[PDB]
Amino acid sequence: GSDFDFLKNLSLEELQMRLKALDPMMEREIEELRQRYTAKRQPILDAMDAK
Amino acid sequence: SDFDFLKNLSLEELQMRLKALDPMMEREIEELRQRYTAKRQPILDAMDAK
Repeated sequence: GSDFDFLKNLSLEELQMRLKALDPMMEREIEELRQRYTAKRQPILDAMDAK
Repeated sequence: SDFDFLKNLSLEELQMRLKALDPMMEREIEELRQRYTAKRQPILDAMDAK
């Protein structure tokens, strides 16, 4: 990403492209985070069921 | 840690370990969302300045 000072000099169509790209990037990041925690929970969950 | 360690702990200890992950996850998700909202603003402002 860039700062406002650089962004303001981009075309409106380039800006809309940049704005739109944030959404799947964000969705990818949160998905990875959720999977990261699922993976953390799994061995604890199994350990509880193994008793 | 690994299942081979966790399997030897009490049910109460394991439940505590599960519950401990919750606010950590909550925090990191909120940080992720704030970072997205942040990234949007200078682009939105750049659009409105033109």
